[PDB]
Amino acid sequence: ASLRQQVEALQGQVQHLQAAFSQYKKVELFPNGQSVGEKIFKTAGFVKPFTEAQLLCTQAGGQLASPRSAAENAALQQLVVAKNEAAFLSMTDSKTEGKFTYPTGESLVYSNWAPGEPNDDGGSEDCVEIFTNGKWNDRACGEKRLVVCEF
Amino acid sequence: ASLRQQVEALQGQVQHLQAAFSQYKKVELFPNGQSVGEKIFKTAGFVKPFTEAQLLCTQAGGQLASPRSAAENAALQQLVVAKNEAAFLSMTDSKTEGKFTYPTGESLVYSNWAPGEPNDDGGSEDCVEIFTNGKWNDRACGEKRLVVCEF
Amino acid sequence: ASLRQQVEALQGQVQHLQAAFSQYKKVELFPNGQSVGEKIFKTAGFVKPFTEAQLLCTQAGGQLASPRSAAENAALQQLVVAKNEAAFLSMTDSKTEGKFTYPTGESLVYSNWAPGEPNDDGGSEDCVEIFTNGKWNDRACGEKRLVVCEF
Ligand SMILES: O=[N+]([O-])c1ccc(O[C@H]2O[C@H](CO)[C@@H](O[C@H]3O[C@H](CO)[C@@H](O)[C@H](O)[C@H]3O)[C@H](O)[C@H]2O)cc1
Ligand SMILES: O=[N+]([O-])c1ccc(O[C@H]2O[C@H](CO)[C@@H](O[C@H]3O[C@H](CO)[C@@H](O)[C@H](O)[C@H]3O)[C@H](O)[C@H]2O)cc1
Ligand SMILES: O=[N+]([O-])c1ccc(O[C@H]2O[C@H](CO)[C@@H](O[C@H]3O[C@H](CO)[C@@H](O)[C@H](O)[C@H]3O)[C@H](O)[C@H]2O)cc1
Ligand SMILES: [Ca+2]
Ligand SMILES: [Ca+2]
Ligand SMILES: [Ca+2]
Ligand SMILES: [Ca+2]
Ligand SMILES: [Ca+2]
Ligand SMILES: [Ca+2]
Ligand SMILES: [Ca+2]
Ligand SMILES: [Ca+2]
Ligand SMILES: [Ca+2]
Repeated sequence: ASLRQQVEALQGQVQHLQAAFSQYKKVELFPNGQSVGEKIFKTAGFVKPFTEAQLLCTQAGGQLASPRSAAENAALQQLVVAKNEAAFLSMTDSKTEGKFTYPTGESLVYSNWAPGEPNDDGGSEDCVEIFTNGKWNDRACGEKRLVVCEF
Repeated sequence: ASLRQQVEALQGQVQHLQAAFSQYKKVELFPNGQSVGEKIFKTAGFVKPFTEAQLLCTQAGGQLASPRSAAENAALQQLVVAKNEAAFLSMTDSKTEGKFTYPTGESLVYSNWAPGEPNDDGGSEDCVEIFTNGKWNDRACGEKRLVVCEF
Repeated sequence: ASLRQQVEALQGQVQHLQAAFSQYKKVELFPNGQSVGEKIFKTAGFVKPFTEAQLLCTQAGGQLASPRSAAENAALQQLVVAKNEAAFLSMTDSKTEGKFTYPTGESLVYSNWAPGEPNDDGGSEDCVEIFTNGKWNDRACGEKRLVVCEF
């Protein structure tokens, strides 16, 4: 019978954690995070070249923003808009020009290219930036763009 | 057979979670948050006009700072003093001049107006700012003040 | 008896809570925090004199960064390098010149002094700063350095 009461104790401890944490989730994401589905985008608030931004995300236990649906892209757009700085996405066509892939090598399952993009301008645009309007444009990886990671 | 080996593992998990969560809360509130009662104030660290600041909070699942007691005002004041930037509160008298209300329309249940305030200076101050001294002053909503939301 | 579905139900709750907490924790640390062992470092992103920095950390429920091993020092270094600003540690030799101690009074169990340090330059360097290279240097407590607390 002590076990039933033992379960009764846990239930109360779990309810408290659930309630307290739900409040902190909101506090934490304000103002540099955006939750969408089971994914969370978090911006560093500063700009870095692709290779550097990529390293920051992976070392933090995540990866560069990789919107895989319209919902995710719009969520990401909210941050870019708020910071008013275009950001880098994780995908590139550095291995096979014309073929963009996620850091894993998988082909894109979603894309929101601005009209005429990607266009490998100047013959050297292998990274992707997302504008404040939410559209994508392949851009030189050496450029500095807002760092946004997904977790 | 009444193994209860499950209750054991659960107890350990919850205990660790309580410790980990408590540590996490401290980390989150440092340095832009303040916990008072069941409420949590958090500043974005930058300034914005009222409408913009108000949107940021509501979109984040909260609302602009709304101190309803001396204790809450004191907590909010700590943040304002830290950033050394007056911050917008949620209350306005935009609907009926000379009558300030919370975003819900309710009448103020607490106030800490500086001497002579609110004075609708220039006949156009319908928003409220809290100075570093903790006192309130009605100010033009178009001015840019520290964004502090409550959750 | 039928307590199996309850304890089994809690398993799901606690584990779902553990997964969400795990994700929000990674989000929380990017980009101003670093986890090492059971300790967490988090920078305020700005500089303050020692006394002010120490008060901020204590009032937040923690203390100034106190690397007690090469691993912890390396973790702290990442934050310093990221902000490109030397940070204050919690240790001082205010009590007895030449003898650095943690806030508790305990002698150092680890140190990473740069060559020639600590030298008590000017006859008044009782605080400690960590350079972007990870090496330590005693410096005047009245100087302003990056604020990094540990929790
Ligand atoms: O939403 N926005 O804020 C938003 C802002 C600017 C923008 O676009 C405006 O600037 C971008 C560059 O930044 C121009 O992009 C142009 O140059 C880029 C780099 O040389 C090329 O990668 C791109 O393919 C080409 O169209 C675009 O032709 C122009 O119309 C589109 C959208
Ligand atoms: O605590 N503080 O840090 C703290 C700082 C300044 C302050 O007050 C000082 O500046 C404020 C404006 O910012 C002045 O406020 C003056 O102009 C404002 C519009 O700009 C009016 O809404 C206000 O009613 C009027 O008194 C005040 O007369 C002056 O004495 C009061 C307190
Ligand atoms: O890794 N780093 O980024 C990194 C940056 C600077 C540095 O060192 C350079 O500046 C520091 C001061 O900041 C100098 O430090 C000098 O003045 C300090 C007080 O201002 C004294 O506490 C120190 O004992 C003395 O050597 C050092 O002699 C010089 O070589 C060493 C390392
Ligand atoms: Ca190419
Ligand atoms: Ca290309
Ligand atoms: Ca392009
Ligand atoms: Ca009015
Ligand atoms: Ca008014
Ligand atoms: Ca006024
Ligand atoms: Ca001394
Ligand atoms: Ca000394
Ligand atoms: Ca020195």
